[PDB]
Amino acid sequence: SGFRKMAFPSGKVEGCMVQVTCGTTTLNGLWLDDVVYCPRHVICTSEDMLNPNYEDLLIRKSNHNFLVQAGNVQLRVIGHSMQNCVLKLKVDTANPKTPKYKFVRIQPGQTFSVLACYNGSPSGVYQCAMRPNFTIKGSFLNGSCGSVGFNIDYDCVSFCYMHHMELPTGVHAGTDLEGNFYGPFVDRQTAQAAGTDTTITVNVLAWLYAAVINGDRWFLNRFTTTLNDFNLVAMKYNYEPLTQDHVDILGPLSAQTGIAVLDMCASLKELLQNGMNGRTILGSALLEDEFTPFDVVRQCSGVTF
Amino acid sequence: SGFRKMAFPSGKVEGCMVQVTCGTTTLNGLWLDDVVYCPRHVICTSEDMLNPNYEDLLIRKSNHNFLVQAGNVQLRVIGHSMQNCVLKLKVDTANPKTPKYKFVRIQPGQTFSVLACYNGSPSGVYQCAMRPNFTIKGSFLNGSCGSVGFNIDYDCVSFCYMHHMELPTGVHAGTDLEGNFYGPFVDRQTAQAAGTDTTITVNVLAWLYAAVINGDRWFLNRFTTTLNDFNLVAMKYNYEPLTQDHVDILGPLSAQTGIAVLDMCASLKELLQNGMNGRTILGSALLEDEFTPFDVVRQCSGVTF
Ligand SMILES: *[C@H](CC(=O)OCC)[C@H](C[C@@H]1CCNC1=O)NC(=O)[C@H](CC#C)n1cccc(NC(=O)c2cc(C)on2)c1=O
Ligand SMILES: *[C@H](CC(=O)OCC)[C@H](C[C@@H]1CCNC1=O)NC(=O)[C@H](CC#C)n1cccc(NC(=O)c2cc(C)on2)c1=O
Repeated sequence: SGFRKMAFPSGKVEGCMVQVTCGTTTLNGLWLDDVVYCPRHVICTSEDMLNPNYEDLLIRKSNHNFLVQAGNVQLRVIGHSMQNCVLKLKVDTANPKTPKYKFVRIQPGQTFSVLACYNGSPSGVYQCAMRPNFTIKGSFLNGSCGSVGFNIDYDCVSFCYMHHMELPTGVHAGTDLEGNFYGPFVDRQTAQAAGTDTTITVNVLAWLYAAVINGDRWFLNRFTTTLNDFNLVAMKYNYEPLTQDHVDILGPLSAQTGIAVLDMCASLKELLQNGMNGRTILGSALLEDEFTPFDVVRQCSGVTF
Repeated sequence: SGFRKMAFPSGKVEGCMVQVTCGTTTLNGLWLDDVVYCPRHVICTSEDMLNPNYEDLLIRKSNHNFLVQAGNVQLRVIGHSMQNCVLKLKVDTANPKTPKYKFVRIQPGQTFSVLACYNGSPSGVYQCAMRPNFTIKGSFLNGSCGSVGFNIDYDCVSFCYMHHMELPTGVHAGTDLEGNFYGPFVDRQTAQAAGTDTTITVNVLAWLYAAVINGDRWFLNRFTTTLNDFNLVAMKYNYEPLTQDHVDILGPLSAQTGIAVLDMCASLKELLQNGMNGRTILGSALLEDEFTPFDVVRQCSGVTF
C-alpha cells in the first residue's frame, strides 16, 4: 500500500529520443517510423526569438541544414515540413524501436508522464497535469525543448505533449504532436500571461478516495450535500465546477470505499471552509489535484504495462 | 526551470524484469547475465510466512519447481542458491538486455528510483529515500515484491534495493541485491518495529537551495549560526544532526546561490521555531527531505544519461 506520484515506465519513449541540430541551435526530437518531430524554433537564433517569421526562416533551410543523431548514429534527412509549431523531418531509416503509438490532445486536469531530455539523452521522468489554464508545472532547463509527455495503454504509447517554452512564474507551455499549443500561447519571446489557474476538483476527490483506501479517514464527516450546494462553495475557493460526468467517473472509487461521491464532496466542503487546520492527508499539508480517478485506480489496483 | 520529484529513466531496468513462479506464489525477478534475483519468500505459502525455515523449505524444491517467464518466453532454471534473503536462479540464457550494473548498499538519506512491477511487468516509476530507520515510503500492492530500486551513473545501473514487505503504518522494507535487509527487519510475517524516524536535515537544506534557485526566497534571513547552535535546535524537532561532512557536501549549492551553508541553516532554524505561517516553498506546505544535494544539482543543472 502507500500512495506516490508515479510516472509510467519511460523505456518505449527513450528509444524514440534523438538530437536535432540546425546551425547554433540543438534540441530534442521524437523519432517514430521514418519521421523526426521537434519544435520549429530549432531554426531560430536567440535574436529571431523576439519576433520570428518561421515561413521565411524555413524557406532558407535545406535537408543538410538539419543534423539528426540517434545516439552515435547519424540519420539522413530526405525531406522537411512545418505543421503549425512542430517540424517533421523525413529520414531514410524507420526507427527500429518505434512502439505502438497514437497522438492525442489531452483535456485540462488529465495527467501524463514527461521524459525530460538534453541533447536527445533521457535525463529524468516525472508526472504532470495539464492545468485548467493550459500550463504545466514541469522541470525544464535550456536544451529541454522537444521533451515529450505521454500516457501508456499496455503496449500503446499515447503522445500528448511536446515542450516549447517557460512563461512568467516559470510555468511551461507546449503542443500536441500536431504542433497546436495548449492554451493561447505562441512560440515567440514576448509577454504572455497564463491567467488564473483553478484547482482540478475531480482529481482532489480521487485523491481523498486514495487516502481513505490507505487508512487516512480523519476528514470523513456525517454531512452529505447537493452537487449544486457543493459547486456554490467550490467556485468561492477557485475549484473547477464538479459535473455529473465527474460524479460518474468517481463511481468505481465510490463503490470500492462505499462512500457516495456527494458524501466525499461534503468532506471536501468542510476542508475548504475550515482548512486542514495543521494536519496532513497521505503526508501532504495541502489538497492534491494531480491524480486523476484513473491514476488512483491504476496505482491502488496496480495495472501493468 | 521548476522543481519536481524526478526518477531516473527506467529503460535499462525494464529489460531485466521477469516473472518468477513457485507453486502458488508469483512475484518479480531481476534477470542480469544468466542469474535471476528474487526474494527467497517466493518458496513460501502464506502459512509458512508465520515462521519459515528457509533452509528446509528450499531443500524441498528443485529447478522445475521454479517457473521464470521473460515476456512470452520461458527460461530454463539450471541451478538455485540462497544468499541471505535473496534467491539466485541460474538460467540457460544470459540476458541480452543486461546493462552495465553494480550492486551497492546505500546509506540513510540517500535516494533512488523504484520500478514497481507486477508479474514481471513494469507498472510505474517513482523516487524514494532510505529513511534514517531504514524504511521507505513506497507504493507496493501484493505481487510487487522483487521490484528493485536503482540509481543510474551515465550508462551504469547501480542496484541498491529489492522490495520484500510492508510493515506497521504501511511503510516498506527490503534488501540490497546480496539479500541483507536494510534495518533490523526479517522476511517473516510477525509484528516488527521500525522505531523512531528522523528528518534528513542535509536533504532539507538541499531543497531550500533548489527553492532559492527557482525564485522562492521569502524564508531567507541575515542571521548565521554555529553547527553546534543549529544542532541544539534540530535535535528538538527530530532532525538528524548536521555534520561538517554535510556542510562540505552543500558547498557547490552554497557557491551557485552565494548563500553560506550556515546562513541557510539559520533560515531552517527560523522555519522550525516559527513554522511556515501558512506559506509554501516550491509549492509544498511542509519542509521536504527526500532530495539529496546530488538530486538538486542533477535536476537544477540537468545531467544526462
Ligand atoms: C527550449 C530549450 C531548447 O532546447 O531550445 C533551444 C535550444 C526552451 C525551454 C525553456 C528554457 C528554460 N526553461 C524552459 O522551459 N524554450 C525556450 O527557450 C523558448 C523558445 C521558443 C520559442 N523561449 C525563447 C525565448 C524566451 C522564452 N521565455 C521568455 O521570454 C520568458 C518570459 C518569462 C517571464 O519567462 N520566460 C522562451 O521560452
Ligand atoms: C510481496 C508481494 C509479492 O510479490 O509476494 C507475493 C507473491 C509483499 C509486499 C507487500 C504486500 C502488501 N504491500 C507490500 O509491500 N510482501 C509480503 O506480503 C510479505 C512476505 C514476506 C516475507 N509479508 C507476509 C506476511 C505479512 C506481511 N505483513 C506484515 O508483517 C504487516 C503487518 C502490518 C501492520 O502490516 N504489514 C508481509 O509483508
